[PDB]
Amino acid sequence: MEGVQEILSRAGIFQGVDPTAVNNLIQDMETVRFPRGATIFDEGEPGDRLYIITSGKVKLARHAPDGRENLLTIMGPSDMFGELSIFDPGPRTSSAVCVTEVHAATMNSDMLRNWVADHPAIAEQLLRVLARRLRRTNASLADLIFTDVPGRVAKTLLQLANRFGTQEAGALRVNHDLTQEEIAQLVGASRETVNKALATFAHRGWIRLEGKSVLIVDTEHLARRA
Amino acid sequence: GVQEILSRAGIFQGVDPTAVNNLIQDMETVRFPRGATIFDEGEPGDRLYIITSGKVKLARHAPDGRENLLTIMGPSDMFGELSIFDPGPRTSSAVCVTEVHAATMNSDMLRNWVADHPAIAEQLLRVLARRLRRTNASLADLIFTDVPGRVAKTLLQLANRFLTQEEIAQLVGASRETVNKALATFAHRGWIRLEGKSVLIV
Repeated sequence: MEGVQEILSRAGIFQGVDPTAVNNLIQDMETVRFPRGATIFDEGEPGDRLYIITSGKVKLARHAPDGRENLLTIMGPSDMFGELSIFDPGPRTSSAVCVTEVHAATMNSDMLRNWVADHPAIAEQLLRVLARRLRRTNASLADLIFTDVPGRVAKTLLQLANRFGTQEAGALRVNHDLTQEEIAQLVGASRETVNKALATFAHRGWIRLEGKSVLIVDTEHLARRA
Repeated sequence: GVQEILSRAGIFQGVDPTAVNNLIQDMETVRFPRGATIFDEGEPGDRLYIITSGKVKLARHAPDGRENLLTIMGPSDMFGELSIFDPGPRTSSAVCVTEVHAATMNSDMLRNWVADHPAIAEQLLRVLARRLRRTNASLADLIFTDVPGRVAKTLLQLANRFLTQEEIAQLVGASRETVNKALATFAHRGWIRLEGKSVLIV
């Protein structure tokens, strides 16, 4: 249906790819839905399925023997996950759990081989997608090593707003729905450290802290801090 | 053998060996003096380098203008590799520790290289994924593993072949007040040895 296939076409994997080929793969894709709280996969599990959300929220968490788990990200419409599986079938690098009911469409490595075979020119476009992904994954590594807590709070707030923000009267209302601990986990620091940084941010007039939402009043200043 | 050194490149792991050689013969060789910057953070980038001899440090600009060292690389290492699939501004500086010799290609060569060997396209998507696989593996550990464990990781990774005091602790991620006390404990167990910018591993 138009809107659902509109949502799908927006995914990273299709960004800057041949529009006709994108249409082609979209109609070959299988739909799935999952209920609220459903587990899609567990970290460690073998996989060969890439998911593109068309509706609802999935969280990806990282785990450990000691130092249990850590929210990695939260994802919504047009986002994809599990993409590694279809390029390098192997074990899942995270967990994926449904925060709400979720509707998605999926593919596996075969559908991908067939796809490229049909539209060879897209291999170059998909390498660009795979590299853009890399650019981002190394960045989060660098930030975690070198940026300070306030800085990474600033980053995390901006990243959530890019993905889940509402333009509101010159500001951006971010409706993440996360505990203080989860924000800490995204930032990679302690509930306490992260909460101070937030408070200093409010005190500066850059943000207003309201329930489980953040109103970013001063993007420029907050960004410069990031 | 420059070819062999070049053949040990991550970009080439598990790709058609004839497709690999065809490109090697056709890559440009380049040389830089000691100290020279190859590229600066934020300049338009479009070139992959593979080191054939010498050492290159990669770093990002820090606040207060300070220095943030991301990695040291020697023969067979490649930097700028992402600019070749996804042009645009460089995300680090690459600076020559010694005199440097290296081979290069641009995205313009890479387009022609796939169009000549469509077999590779999939092998190249696998490479990137494997690298992607590796970086998260690094991220998990970083949020989880102890600085000693991460100083042990940096030590083992650089030891492939056998940086100041405030440069190793950048690689590792935490304080030099932590990285050093991690390093001393290792030496007390008799694992490694001081000597200056030099370390001996057992």
